[PDB]
Amino acid sequence: SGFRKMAFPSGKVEGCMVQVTCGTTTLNGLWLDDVVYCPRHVICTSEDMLNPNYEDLLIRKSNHNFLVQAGNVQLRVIGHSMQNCVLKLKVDTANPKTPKYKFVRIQPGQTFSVLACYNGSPSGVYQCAMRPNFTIKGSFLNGSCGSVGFNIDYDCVSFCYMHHMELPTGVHAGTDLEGNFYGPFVDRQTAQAAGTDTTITVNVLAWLYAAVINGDRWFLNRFTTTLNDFNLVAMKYNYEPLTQDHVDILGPLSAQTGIAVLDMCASLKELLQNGMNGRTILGSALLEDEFTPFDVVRQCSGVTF
Amino acid sequence: SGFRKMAFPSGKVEGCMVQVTCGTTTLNGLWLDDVVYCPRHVICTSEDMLNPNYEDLLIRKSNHNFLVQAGNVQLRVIGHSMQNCVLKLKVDTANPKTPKYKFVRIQPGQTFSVLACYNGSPSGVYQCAMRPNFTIKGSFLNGSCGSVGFNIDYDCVSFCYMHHMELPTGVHAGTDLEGNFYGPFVDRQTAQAAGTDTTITVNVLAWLYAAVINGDRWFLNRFTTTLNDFNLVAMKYNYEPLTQDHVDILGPLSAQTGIAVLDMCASLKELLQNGMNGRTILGSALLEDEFTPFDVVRQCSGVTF
Ligand SMILES: *C(=O)[C@H](C[C@@H]1CCNC1=O)NC(=O)[C@H](CC(C)C)NC(=O)[C@@H](NC(=O)C(F)(F)F)C(C)(C)C
Ligand SMILES: *C(=O)[C@H](C[C@@H]1CCNC1=O)NC(=O)[C@H](CC(C)C)NC(=O)[C@@H](NC(=O)C(F)(F)F)C(C)(C)C
Repeated sequence: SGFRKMAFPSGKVEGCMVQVTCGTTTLNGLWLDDVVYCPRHVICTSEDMLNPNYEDLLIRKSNHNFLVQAGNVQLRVIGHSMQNCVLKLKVDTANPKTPKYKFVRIQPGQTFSVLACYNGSPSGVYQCAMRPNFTIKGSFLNGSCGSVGFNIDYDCVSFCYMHHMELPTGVHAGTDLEGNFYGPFVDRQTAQAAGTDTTITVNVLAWLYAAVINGDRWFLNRFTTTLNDFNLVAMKYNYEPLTQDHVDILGPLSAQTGIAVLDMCASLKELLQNGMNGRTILGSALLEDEFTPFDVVRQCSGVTF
Repeated sequence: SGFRKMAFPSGKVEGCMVQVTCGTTTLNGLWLDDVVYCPRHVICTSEDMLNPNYEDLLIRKSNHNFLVQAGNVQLRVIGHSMQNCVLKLKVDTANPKTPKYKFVRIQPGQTFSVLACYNGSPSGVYQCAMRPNFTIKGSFLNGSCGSVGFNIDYDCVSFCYMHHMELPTGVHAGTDLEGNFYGPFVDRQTAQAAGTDTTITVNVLAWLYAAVINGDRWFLNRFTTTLNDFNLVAMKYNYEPLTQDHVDILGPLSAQTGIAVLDMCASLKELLQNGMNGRTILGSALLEDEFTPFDVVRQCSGVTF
């Protein structure tokens, strides 16, 4: 037992991280087969970054201007193209460590692990959620761009995020591996703000189920509620509406514990209306919304990769 | 910016995990050079585990009774011995993925990453602290034993923990890689309790420094205090005493922010006496003590491996 914020093992992703330098700017790249993927602002100088015209900047660069290194070894670039906000650097060597992989665009509320890297080398791994406002609450410094977020299923790495920037409240924004941003954000240094966030209701419920599995049961009351009535209260506290789809996804946890989803909703409704009166749930004094229902099942059933 | 609970990249440790089966019991092993390290209770049946005599149980086993698998590949065992609470299985093949490594016994208050595995395969990675009562707050299920905790320095993996058991409050206990338990615990299934824990004061202070680096500054007051006076208040709230050694270790963070350690202690003293009045620090409603001063510097300065 016990319940922790767990990241995926990072080994399969570690074997794909490279360093990309163009002129004076250096960031991380993702090396899969014979293509290196990296953020397109590697071709900017500091002054370019206020309002860059990337198509123009890139037309002035050739293959040899891109210095790609895997550890010590330099990889020779033999082609390049721009896909939305990412660079695709074709190299003369296929990465022998390339895992079975896919590129996915995740949905708000879904979690992934970030492998934070600098100069092509990994610094740490941590679990993140795509927030409803299309940011993530990460930990990123200068040079971290090109770091990627991922999920693993069996042997397959689903890449879903590549890091590009940091927004005014210390939140972070990026793209899928096709270079399309999550959210209304653009890769230029002008004033940009995240929209107001909301709490991921389905994930809070999953986490309450995780607490019951671990024997933290004080918050369960004797009531039930309708889906419509619960959502009326969730609205007032800045929680996303709960859908039948969400209810269906909580099915396995509900069946395992014998607590109907709407009974759990009744208990959550009380927590929202009454607070926690100084108590904790799974060690936390606030309700946690960065565990999906799958995350809870993976961790409480020991799914391996 | 941003501050997250960060684990070390797990790739170097992933390459060493194997599955060890003896009779009907299966758990994880650590394969370094031509030796597999695993918990000694792999040789017990369920009934043995109430009060096992391991020296007796092991005298009745030979090399071939140990089935060691690295992925699909079975490794042939050519020797075996018991060192305290661990088994040392000599195999006829040296692990080609063996990283540069050391075996360390960490101190209470120090952090490490756990790579949780089942059947020799990794399930997740998370950061842990050795508590003052010599437990860790982990997430472990049946079959997780043999999972290891580690730190990385440059290229060197310092292994410091191997998992053995779970104590009544959902806390976990284990050994160093020499088979010696952290704490007064024994690997047998009889009633055992952790002693009362305490809060790691030096780590809370490090985390408050991390908050200032990230611009969360509301809790800084205008006061200072003596080391003796602070520790008088820490005692009453179940915090470890702060030593000059701890003060010296907070030096880099103090110098970086320009806040003397004893000024920080004054602010911590107020938090303890007054609470947080509904506010959060770095997103947390409770004070966090599982970040060492090094952890804060690594993450805020982007140390890579
Ligand atoms: C790439 O390594 C960095 C990662 C940043 C640095 C601080 N923490 C991070 O997550 N990305 C940038 O420096 C990025 C380059 C642009 C060309 C996209 N710029 C920013 O993140 C800036 N943000 C903005 O201007 C804002 F988000 F629009 F507000 C700052 C001001 C440098 C953070
Ligand atoms: C090895 O895979 C497991 C890991 C356990 C299982 C539940 N979560 C874990 O961390 N270790 C054991 O099953 C262990 C075997 C003994 C021979 C050491 N036994 C225990 O952890 C038991 N604990 C105790 O009897 C106690 F800690 F002394 F109280 C339980 C009751 C199975 C947890």
